[PDB]
Amino acid sequence: MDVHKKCPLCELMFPPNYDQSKFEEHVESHWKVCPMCSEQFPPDYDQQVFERHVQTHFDQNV
Ligand SMILES: [Cl-]
Ligand SMILES: [Zn+2]
Ligand SMILES: [Zn+2]
Repeated sequence: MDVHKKCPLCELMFPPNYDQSKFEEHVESHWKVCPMCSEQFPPDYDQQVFERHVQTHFDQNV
């Protein structure tokens, strides 16, 4: 019966003909983003681990 595109990260759903690219754009909008290098992560990626990534850009001296 699945007549819609399910977002995998939230509860939303879309017309089955919903602009693929716009849908990719939706999905991307949940991702966490490193403010220095822009790497992206699952929204639920561990916050400690995530912060450690950011910090490393500094600790390292880029
Ligand atoms: Cl740590
Ligand atoms: Zn979503
Ligand atoms: Zn980064």
